[PDB]
Amino acid sequence: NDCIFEVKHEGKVTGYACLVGDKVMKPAHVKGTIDNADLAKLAFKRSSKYDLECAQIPVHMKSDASKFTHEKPEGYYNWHHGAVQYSGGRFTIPTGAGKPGDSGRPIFDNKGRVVAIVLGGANEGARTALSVVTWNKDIVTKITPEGAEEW
Amino acid sequence: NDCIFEVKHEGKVTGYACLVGDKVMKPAHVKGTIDNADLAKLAFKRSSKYDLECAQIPVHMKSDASKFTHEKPEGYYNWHHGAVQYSGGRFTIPTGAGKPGDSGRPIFDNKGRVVAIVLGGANEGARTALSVVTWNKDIVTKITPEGAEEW
Repeated sequence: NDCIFEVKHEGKVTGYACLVGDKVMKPAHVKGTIDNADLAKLAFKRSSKYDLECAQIPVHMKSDASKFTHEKPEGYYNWHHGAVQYSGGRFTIPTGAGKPGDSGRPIFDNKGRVVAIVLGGANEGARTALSVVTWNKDIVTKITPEGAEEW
Repeated sequence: NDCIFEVKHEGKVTGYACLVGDKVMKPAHVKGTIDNADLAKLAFKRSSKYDLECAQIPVHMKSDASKFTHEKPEGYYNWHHGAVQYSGGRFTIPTGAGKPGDSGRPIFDNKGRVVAIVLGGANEGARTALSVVTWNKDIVTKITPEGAEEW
């Protein structure tokens, strides 16, 4: 299950930066720098519309990069705090299961490949939706419910 | 499944060459010439776009050649050092199976036909990435990751 690699920033619960396929990626809104000197010296690219910051993974360590897919059938997917629901396109936690600091967590399917990265969410109890990024095979896209806040 | 035919260069650990379909194929970066004199006297074409060399198989020995396919689904594959895999659009092995001197080996599918040829790689323990040649529909191509070296 926990067959996973990621790293945090500046010695706080500053969210995570994640090795997906062939590149390191991170929320653009989370502060500081990576708590791994091997990745910290990389030259990151960024977008303030996807809220995404990214760099190529160095050749000597690509075994640590997680599998990825665009494929998102409806059902349930898994992250740091266990299962999360996906139906009507709203990645949803059944009440309160996350809070600020819960940034950058990948969402993995039932075959252990990444579909999305978490950024934040919007409270409506059992209907609590997530702000995320996910790739439509060629291109990254940002999902965001109305009334969200960042994590 | 040992239903394979090959030849080596200058009678030493100098890489390898294959009988595929109706043509010999060989790497361009390997030193010396083919061990078998009935192959070695033939006229060879070459390309630095693919690090590759080729010739027509003599009709008396064409019956000894291996079969091929363009197919590359995700999964596991056969070659002389074992443990070879295709995933994320990449061929891979664990490190111990591949090194300098082992270039020119064919990779076979689960039905015993060649899909690709090993030229070299970029090392890591669990998943070393490979430089290879392979056919797409009915045209040859080269695949090569970041930071690889020929063997």
